[PDB]
Amino acid sequence: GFPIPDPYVWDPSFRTFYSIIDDEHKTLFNGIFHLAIDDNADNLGELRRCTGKHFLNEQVLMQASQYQFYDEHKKEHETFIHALDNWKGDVKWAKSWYVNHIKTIDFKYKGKI
Amino acid sequence: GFPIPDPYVWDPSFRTFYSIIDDEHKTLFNGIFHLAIDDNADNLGELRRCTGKHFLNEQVLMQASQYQFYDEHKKEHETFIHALDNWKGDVKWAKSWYVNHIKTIDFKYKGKI
Amino acid sequence: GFPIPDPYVWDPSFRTFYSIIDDEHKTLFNGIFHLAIDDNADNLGELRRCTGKHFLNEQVLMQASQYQFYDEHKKEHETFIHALDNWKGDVKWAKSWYVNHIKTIDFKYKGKI
Amino acid sequence: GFPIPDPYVWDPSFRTFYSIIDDEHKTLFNGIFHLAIDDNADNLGELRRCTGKHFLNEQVLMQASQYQFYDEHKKEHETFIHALDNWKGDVKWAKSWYVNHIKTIDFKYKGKI
Amino acid sequence: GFPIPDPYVWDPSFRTFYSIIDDEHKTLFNGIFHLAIDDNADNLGELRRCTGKHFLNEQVLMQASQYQFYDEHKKEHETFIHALDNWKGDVKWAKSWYVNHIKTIDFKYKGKI
Amino acid sequence: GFPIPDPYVWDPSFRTFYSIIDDEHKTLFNGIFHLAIDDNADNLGELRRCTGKHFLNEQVLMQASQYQFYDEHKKEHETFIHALDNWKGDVKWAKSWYVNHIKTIDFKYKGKI
Amino acid sequence: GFPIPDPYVWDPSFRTFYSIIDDEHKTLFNGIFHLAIDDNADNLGELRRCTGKHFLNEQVLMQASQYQFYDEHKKEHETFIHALDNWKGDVKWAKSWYVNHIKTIDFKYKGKI
Amino acid sequence: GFPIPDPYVWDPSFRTFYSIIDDEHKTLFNGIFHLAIDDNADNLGELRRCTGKHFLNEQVLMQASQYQFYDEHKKEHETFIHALDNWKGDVKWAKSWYVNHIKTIDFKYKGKI
Repeated sequence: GFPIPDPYVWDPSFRTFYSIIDDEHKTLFNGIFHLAIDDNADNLGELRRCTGKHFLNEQVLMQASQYQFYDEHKKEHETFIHALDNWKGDVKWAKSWYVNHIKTIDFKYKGKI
Repeated sequence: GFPIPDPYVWDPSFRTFYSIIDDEHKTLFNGIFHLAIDDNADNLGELRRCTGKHFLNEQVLMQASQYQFYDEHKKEHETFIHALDNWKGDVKWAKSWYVNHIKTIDFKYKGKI
Repeated sequence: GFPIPDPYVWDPSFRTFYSIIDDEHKTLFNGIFHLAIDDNADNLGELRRCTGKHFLNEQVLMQASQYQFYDEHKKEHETFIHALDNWKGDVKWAKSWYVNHIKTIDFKYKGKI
Repeated sequence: GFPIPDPYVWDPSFRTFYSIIDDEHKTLFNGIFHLAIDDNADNLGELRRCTGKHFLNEQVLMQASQYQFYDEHKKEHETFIHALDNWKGDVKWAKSWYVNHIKTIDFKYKGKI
Repeated sequence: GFPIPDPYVWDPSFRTFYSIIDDEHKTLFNGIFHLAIDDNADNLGELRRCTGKHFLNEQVLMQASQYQFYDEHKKEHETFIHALDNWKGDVKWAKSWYVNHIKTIDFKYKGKI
Repeated sequence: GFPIPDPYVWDPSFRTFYSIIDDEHKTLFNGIFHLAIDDNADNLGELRRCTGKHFLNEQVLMQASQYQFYDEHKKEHETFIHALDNWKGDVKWAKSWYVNHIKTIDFKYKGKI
Repeated sequence: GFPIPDPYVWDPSFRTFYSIIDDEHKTLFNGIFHLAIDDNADNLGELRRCTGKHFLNEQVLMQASQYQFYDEHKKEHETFIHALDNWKGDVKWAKSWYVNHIKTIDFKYKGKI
Repeated sequence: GFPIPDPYVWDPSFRTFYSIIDDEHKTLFNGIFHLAIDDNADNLGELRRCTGKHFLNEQVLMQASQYQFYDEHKKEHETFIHALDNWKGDVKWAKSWYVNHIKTIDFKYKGKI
């Protein structure tokens, strides 16, 4: 499936064409990047802040045009957040979860919010 | 009943006298214009975006002034959005639904928000 | 009791010392003013707009500083709004209630929001 | 050549059809009303704050839609603001100036901002 | 060098892929659409406002990312505003200028703001 | 344990590194500082005000990033508001509570909001 | 001529009755409070940052109502910033200048912004 | 004098301790990272947009607290933007220019904006 970039960086293939959402995704990629390089509390903290913030803003933009698939996308966001709140050290899974998230879940909203 | 403009474009007879609201209505007539020329998913998505944003935006405006008949107006919106989330291709009903909504349901909030 | 200013205009004895709230009280006085001269549907509407609009803005600021007496003040607001939405031309009562509302319920939030 | 209201209160003939502008004009009328009754520095100060505010807000409305006649309108606003800053007590002039400004100068922007 | 739609109405070929900018164009199109049918002062001012408002909104959009060609873009806006301010009644030129502005000048900012 | 500064003035050792949050922390120190010198209604009011504002402002900063320990932090806040709303003149506890709140409860959100 | 607090903390005698502005004044008093204790670079930057933020924030408030004495006030503001930018260690002169700034110059904008 | 990351990614050592600013630096690094790999027109624009946005946001933050060294910092920003407006493909210069820009010029505004 979806190739996990390496180095774990955001590439134009992730584009939603929503400049704001795009730039936040870039910062999130950077978050996990360091996470895999040192699973520590500070990196997790930085990523955890960045994630939840971005996850809320995207839900905000979705709710603003009453996005049809808001709930499923919100359930999704809750999942990765729960994961981050009960970390087991699985960086690979986060890497693949995050990529598959933008490409199959975020992508559903392109042209709709 | 209310005449359906052909071409399905917005005209001054639809004015609510709230500029921002009148402008969003012009864009909404446009979404249904194309949705009748080619019932595709991009045109439905473009309409579903504009509609839902407008519906919410117009509801935010009603709540700012604690609009008295906000509930029936919200019921009106949920139906057309519902229709759009269960689309059958009856662009005629969509065309006549919006015209009446503006002139009968949107018109009520005139001077009241 | 509280003197019902005649003409029914806002005056300095009604200062909450909140400039934006004060400017909105002036506008609302003018609503009751015309409503007393012509009890029609538009005058009632104009008032019902500024009133509901004013009450909300005031509830927002009260909440911003977690105003201790917020519930009581909201039951008040609603009472007037219910009254406006159930008009019976009682302009004198509307004049007095508003006079007492600023002077007793509004004056409580002074220096607290 | 417009009639000076008595009492100097705002009435519907003054509507520009822009609710927030109409609300600001209602307050502005109140400030000259008290200044007329008592020309004190406090009543002036109040009117001056309200006039400096409304003139700016309104000017911002005009610059938003790149109003065609902004400069003439601004020159006007600076004229009353100037009269207020070199107040000579001519409360009769002030009343007709403001009554005319909205009825000739403000009315000109109706449907353009 | 681009074909003038008939009826003069916005279409997806006109996409800049920026939702708000795209929605505003649909409103501006409606504006010239009516100015073509009836060249009166009402229709012209409606167009002028929506034109003045959109050109500014877009210019701020370009300024927020320090667009490289904001200057040449600005001047072009001023050309059509000047035309509107000094209207000779050339509804033909108006229709092509705008269709061509969006596709040759707006398009330049695609992915840059 | 934690040293209650004398005079009760916010010092750099209370830094959360969120400038806006620290400035509000400087003003909350001021309120307590006065309430200590004179337990009166007007000093209590002042404190109750900045306090509730800061508590909400900080809760809105926490919820932005979907903070993990938002609840315990809300409970904490509610406790101190209750104290203020059921004032027993215990200015010592307040001085100790607040110093301890920042350093053990606010300090938790550093890098996380 | 105004009395310099000791400790150099803000007190209700300072209130301009603009809650937001008053709160900023508190933080500002704290900045210079510590500069008096330790003239170090950090204490000066913290202060300097606070003076720049408030001074600009307050000038935005004055411009919002076109304050009559904005130019003079801005010149006062520049005098302090300049002394902070060309610091000679005169912490005594800084304490009076600021107490005297709010008590004589800021106080002039009371009921005017 | 600072080492260039490899891969060219933002790392904790580049912290300004301003979350959003650091969140913006993280994305900028990514913009030049790809441009190094493939110097195409598209990558240049993604970087050029982000560089424009960030530079403005930051200059606005510096303007907010009236940063003493704002002027000097604005010229530095103009250097990179100018270079990006007259791109000759010198990716190595850009890698080091940015790395040094934040570590020496940005770092100067720490605790001052």
